[PDB]
Amino acid sequence: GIDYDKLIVRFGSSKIDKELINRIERATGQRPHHFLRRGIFFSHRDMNQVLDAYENKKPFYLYTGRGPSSEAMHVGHLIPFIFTKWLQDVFNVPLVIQMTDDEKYLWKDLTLDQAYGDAVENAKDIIACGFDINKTFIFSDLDYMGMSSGFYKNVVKIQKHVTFNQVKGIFGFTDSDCIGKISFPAIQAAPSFSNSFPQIFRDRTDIQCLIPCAIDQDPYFRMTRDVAPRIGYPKPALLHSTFFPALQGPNSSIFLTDTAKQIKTKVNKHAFSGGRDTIEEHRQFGGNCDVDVSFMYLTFFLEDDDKLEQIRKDYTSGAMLTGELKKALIEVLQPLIAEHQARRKEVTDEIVKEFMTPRKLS
Amino acid sequence: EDFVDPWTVQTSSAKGIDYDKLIVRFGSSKIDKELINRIERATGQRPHHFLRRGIFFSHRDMNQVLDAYENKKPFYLYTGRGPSSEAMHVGHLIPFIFTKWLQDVFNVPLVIQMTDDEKYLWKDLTLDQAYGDAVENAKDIIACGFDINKTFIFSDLDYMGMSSGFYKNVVKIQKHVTFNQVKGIFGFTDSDCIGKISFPAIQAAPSFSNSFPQIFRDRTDIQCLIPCAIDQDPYFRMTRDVAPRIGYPKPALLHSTFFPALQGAQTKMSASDPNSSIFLTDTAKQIKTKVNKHAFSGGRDTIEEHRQFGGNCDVDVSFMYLTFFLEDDDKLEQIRKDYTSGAMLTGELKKALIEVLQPLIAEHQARRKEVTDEIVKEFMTPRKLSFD
Ligand SMILES: Nc1ncnc2c1ncn2[C@@H]1O[C@H](COP(=O)(O)OC(=O)[C@@H](N)Cc2c[nH]c3ccccc23)[C@@H](O)[C@H]1O
Repeated sequence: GIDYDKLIVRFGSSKIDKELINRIERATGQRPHHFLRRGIFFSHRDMNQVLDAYENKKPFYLYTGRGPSSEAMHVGHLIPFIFTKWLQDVFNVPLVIQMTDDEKYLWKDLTLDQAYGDAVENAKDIIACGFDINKTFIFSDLDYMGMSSGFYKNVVKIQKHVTFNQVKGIFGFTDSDCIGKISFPAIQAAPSFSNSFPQIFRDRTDIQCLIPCAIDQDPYFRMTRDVAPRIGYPKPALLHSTFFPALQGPNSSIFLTDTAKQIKTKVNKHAFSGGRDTIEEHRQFGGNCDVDVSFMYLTFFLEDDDKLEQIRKDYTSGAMLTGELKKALIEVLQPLIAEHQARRKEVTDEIVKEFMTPRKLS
Repeated sequence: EDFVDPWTVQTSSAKGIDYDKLIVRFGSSKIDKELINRIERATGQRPHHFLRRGIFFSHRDMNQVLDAYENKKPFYLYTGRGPSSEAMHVGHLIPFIFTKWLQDVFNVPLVIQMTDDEKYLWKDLTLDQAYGDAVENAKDIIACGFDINKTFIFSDLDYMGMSSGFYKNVVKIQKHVTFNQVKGIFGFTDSDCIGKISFPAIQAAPSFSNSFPQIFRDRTDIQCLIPCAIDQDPYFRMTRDVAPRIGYPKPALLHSTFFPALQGAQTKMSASDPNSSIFLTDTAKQIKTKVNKHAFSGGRDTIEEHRQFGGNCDVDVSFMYLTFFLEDDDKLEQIRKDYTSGAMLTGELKKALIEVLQPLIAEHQARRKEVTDEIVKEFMTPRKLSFD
């Protein structure tokens, strides 16, 4: 029992209600994604503003990012992108994806070239998620900073309105930290304003931003929202989601690089079970879907609501065993991961380059 | 002890800051005769008076610059200025005159940084206001006669967004300097904006050749020489320790003393002060007026006294100004000896100075008028220079 209602108030966000979900549905003319109608993406901030702009034929855009990783990207990392891809499709709005290679360089043991390299590679995985090349700008901080007539200006503006004491509290920086880490929050914030991308929005500063993110990141995004009116820009809207369960609750998680046999082995051997120790005692008391990692993953990926609920009931009653549940998950992940690998393999250096080239979108 | 940093120059001494002593504190090298000669031979020209008179008395690795030069290996100059709305006085000319001379005798490329972003961060203006001041000051800079074909003047706000190498070097430098370190060097506090805290990386960046691909392609081995009053040393003592950590050569330095304030050599000429400066905008009348009515005097209070005791050149601002702008050495020594003897009276010894400063300020004001927008724009345009 995690409890997210104690978080909506802890941060001051606005819990998304069955009422808000309906306006989205009416505005998009499509059934709400399962993350919504399942509470994956529960809370938000200013979502109604976005709809106001949209319904009244006024465009808005999406912003999300990732810290280029030299390591593997697991299924958990897909949640944000899947939702953003959906938002992008149903609203048909531009999307900018920031690869914070400068950030990784500042925090990890990498040369500037290696950081950039990890960014271009992670870019393939992101493109693999299926984003439309005609309305998605994926950019490396290291590359785009030197080719934007608006980005650095916004960074300087933000840097002037944020003090060390403020970032010390929000991010825990110390006196021993390099000056690059200390001013980085401005780089991460700048993408929230439309005129940071002249090639896409030009001089416009009204096209509001929408940022899908994790609930426990709301404090960080508060900095950006607080600086917005201070420098004359609309605050970016937010859509919060729950956390992704850890495997145990190496084999730390299921990476998008694992094979069918690897997935199978990870689940059946490491997926934390909320079921009983013996098959006799399990049918006796049932399983706990609340803490059963295997079922939790199903809530994220299994798209059939009925098929999902049926599993919850059976596992809870004790009818379905753990190994059987694990088989239900493995049969959903293998094709998930499999398809990702296929799409990624078809992403050429040409395609990557086009996604990462500042240009007019549609 | 004296106090000099990128923002303030204070001393309880009339004879000004104690150089040869600041050389130790800052840990630098004295420019000796041997070096002066080496520069004469390498350039086939007479050493500028700043060197001849000890105006530029300190250096860092000038010998490495010469080693390279004498071996057909290029090098470039870098200096800059924080744009202002009304500033830009005579004292400012010192590093720009010397830089211009270095550019002409060595015939090397030069980049000049206008820190409009620094001003935007430390002042209370808008981006457009900061950039505006950058352009205006560019006119004054160009007026010193820098060769358009070998000089790149750039606004940080503008160049940062159009350089495939500037920002990457900012980031590199940023990783190798701690808040703690910038606290000790520049005295920043936890209350300052993050922009101020990381700014030192932006001023260090021009010290490296690949920050300017349009000029040096992708070469990282082009030695850099930074002529600057010694008040800009902090930025570069920091930059020098960082250089090898990011695989670049350390920038060389040539330190100039401070142009005394009208009221006295206790501070450097500062536009931030009421009437301690002779601005490059002052009319011929304002110049003589400020010299007579404000230029501190080292000559006895009265003529009788002056005749018997003489005058102190070490503290007379008028004479100090002459060591900077009176080109003729013998004439300078004659004025020195006569003022020291009493033969010459404080009585418009200032006249001599006024005869020097008036044409000086006038020549600049004139050349400044010739600065067209097509001109400023060409200077501030990233482009290949007259080299390879
Ligand atoms: N009273 C004085 N007497 C003699 N020289 C003086 C006096 N006051 C100023 N200077 C010199 O003038 C140059 C510009 O000063 P700034 O304060 O604009 O300079 C600034 O505020 C820097 N952030 C701009 C900068 C960027 N890169 C550089 C590289 C070298 C030197 C300067 C820069 C400087 O060379 C300075 O030493």
